[PDB]
Amino acid sequence: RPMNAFMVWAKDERKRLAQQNPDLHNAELSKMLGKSWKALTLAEKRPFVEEAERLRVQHMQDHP
Amino acid sequence: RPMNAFMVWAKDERKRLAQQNPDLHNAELSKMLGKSWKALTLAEKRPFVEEAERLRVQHMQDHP
Ligand SMILES: [Zn+2]
Ligand SMILES: [Zn+2]
Ligand SMILES: [Zn+2]
Ligand SMILES: [Zn+2]
Ligand SMILES: [Zn+2]
Ligand SMILES: [Zn+2]
Repeated sequence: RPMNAFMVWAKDERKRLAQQNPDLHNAELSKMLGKSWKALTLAEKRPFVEEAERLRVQHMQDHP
Repeated sequence: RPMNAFMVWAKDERKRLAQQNPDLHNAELSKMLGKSWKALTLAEKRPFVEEAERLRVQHMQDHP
């Protein structure tokens, strides 16, 4: 049940937005994140994509 | 074309939210405002309601 590329990338983007806008609702936070991720190119998402692949390998190996 | 009670009340509530959350989109800003206003009771909206009535009078008198 590891995080996918988006979750991996969002984890940091979320804190930066939430630890700055106490009034910014979570639902909207998720919506902004959803769209910013979409606007990104593969070249910009690549590292988050590789990290999700790394995490998936460890899970499938049962976390040695 | 004077502001109604909501606009009158929002004018201040908007600046306080926008001059604090550069990342908070306008569409969402309007949505939050729309709902907070709704949650308010007449007793809390009264002064903004009176101001809108004052403004309407001046307009109907053609702004003397
Ligand atoms: Zn909201
Ligand atoms: Zn790869
Ligand atoms: Zn696992
Ligand atoms: Zn938005
Ligand atoms: Zn009155
Ligand atoms: Zn007028």
